[PDB]
Amino acid sequence: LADLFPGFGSEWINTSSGRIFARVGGDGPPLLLLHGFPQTHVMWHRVAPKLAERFKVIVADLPGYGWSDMPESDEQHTPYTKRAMAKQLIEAMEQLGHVHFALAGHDRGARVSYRLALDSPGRLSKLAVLDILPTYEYWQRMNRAYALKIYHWSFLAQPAPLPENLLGGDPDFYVKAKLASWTRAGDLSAFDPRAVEHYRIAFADPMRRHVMCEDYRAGAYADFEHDKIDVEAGNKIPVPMLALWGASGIAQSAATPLDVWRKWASDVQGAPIESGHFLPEEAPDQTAEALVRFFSA
Amino acid sequence: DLADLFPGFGSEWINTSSGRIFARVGGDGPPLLLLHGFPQTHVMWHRVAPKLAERFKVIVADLPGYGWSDMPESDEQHTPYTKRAMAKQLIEAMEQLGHVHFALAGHDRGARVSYRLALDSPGRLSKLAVLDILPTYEYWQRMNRAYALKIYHWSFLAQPAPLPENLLGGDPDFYVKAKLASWTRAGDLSAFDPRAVEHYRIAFADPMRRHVMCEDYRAGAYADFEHDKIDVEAGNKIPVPMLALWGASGIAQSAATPLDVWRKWASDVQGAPIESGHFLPEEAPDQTAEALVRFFSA
Ligand SMILES: [Ca+2]
Repeated sequence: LADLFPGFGSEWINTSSGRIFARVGGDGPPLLLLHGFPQTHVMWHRVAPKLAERFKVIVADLPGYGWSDMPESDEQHTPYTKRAMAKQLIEAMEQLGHVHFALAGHDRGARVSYRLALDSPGRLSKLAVLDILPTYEYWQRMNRAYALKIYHWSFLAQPAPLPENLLGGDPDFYVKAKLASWTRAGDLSAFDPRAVEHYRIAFADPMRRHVMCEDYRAGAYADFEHDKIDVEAGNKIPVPMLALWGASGIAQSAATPLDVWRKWASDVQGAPIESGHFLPEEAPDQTAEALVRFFSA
Repeated sequence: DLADLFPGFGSEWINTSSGRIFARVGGDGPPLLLLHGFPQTHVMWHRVAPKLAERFKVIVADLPGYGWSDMPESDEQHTPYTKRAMAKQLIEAMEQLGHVHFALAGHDRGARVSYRLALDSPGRLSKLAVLDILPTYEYWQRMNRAYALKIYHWSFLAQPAPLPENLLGGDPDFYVKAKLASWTRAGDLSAFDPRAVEHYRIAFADPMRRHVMCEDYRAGAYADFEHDKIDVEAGNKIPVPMLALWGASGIAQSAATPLDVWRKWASDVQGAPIESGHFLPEEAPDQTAEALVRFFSA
């Protein structure tokens, strides 16, 4: 497995819920980058060096993902709720002395991120979310067209071991299908093959796949419930936030992303990028520049 | 190895322009076509077909592409697995038997064939029974978080090939037993005859059978939806007397009544809950049989 962050350190951050793996590089204000599904921290390998010019970049595997420990889940998928993940990552950042930091998340990590910003906004200077809407919004908009486009939201949320048993027949196919289908090009050409190897190898572990399902089960239940309470109480993210989304990505398919986020965030700017879902690998320069600009403000 | 679950029924291979329909046929009297759904075969009727054969010529057919029926080759629009095309094929199959006016009961996918047949060709039907469904249009219009989770397979199996095919191949035995068990009231396989499960298991073991089922669900997401949509917008209603049976623990039920939904689609519809999960004819064979013979004799 290639090192795609030459010059970055490697940290195993112990937390009460298990170790967080993270590549660490650069200097300046702390910036935490959170990947999503079905990826690992290495998805930032094209934009993290550019950010590392200006920030201490911390590129963490989510709890349960990549090389991070996998907290044992429970009946309510608690450790893989974005609330628990946010808590664990806050803990991890505290081990490094970062009690106030900037945060950019993509996909699942973007969901940890806005949930972190709702639960503990004092921890965040600025927040960027990449190609998501709040979990609540996906579910609330889940009509026929959207059920087809993000079927995996309901499929992977099916009770164990149904998704796990189907994914275990040919894990490589599924991780590759999900990577391909949500690029602008519809293939694996936007990805560095050494990165795909990271994704493929992470997905080959049956425990890692279970965790991903647990994350999706949390996404269907507790994460939705947590979001529901906030949107029905009018709790908005008070942290300055950037919402970046792909013109060909998931977030824009069932809503205008900046309109949705303005319901969720008191101070949100948005920009589309010509890209599928995987902004940091499909459009690395345009993404890194959007992030450098936002976080330098 | 595969039990004969219809003692006294013969076996017909009915030729159509689109391939052979397999059927068990038994009884005498007015013709009654029984249509199974997913992921079963005609043998799902094995507990109620003998009851019905008392008063009817009961034709228990595998849907096109299911069980032992031939699998017409699909196309880009999944046309042979649209309910319209399946209904046309079964209308032709019934014509081969000299049945141009018949009673029809369908469950699950077969119930979708059945109301689409009733919409397209109402003159072919004396009466229609649909077990544990709402029209495809209604499932998709009610698509929300809760329903998306419960009938996830409607969007999963409609994914472009070969995505569901490949995943189904990951553990087909588990998948078919899971689908069977998860939609029963008990939550396990105890309601099913083990010889029936082996039929469903063995049908599900063929990758081409599984592909056809995905084509069926792809049609269910696209063409089938569009065909239903047209009838909704045109105010077309099913004019055949209709019986809607649903499981109290079934898919069709939710918060609003299935019968209230079917009244938007049919002019003359009666409806009963049956203490059952999805698989009324196996979980509740006597109550299902009784409701069907009483409705179909009129
Ligand atoms: Ca297995």
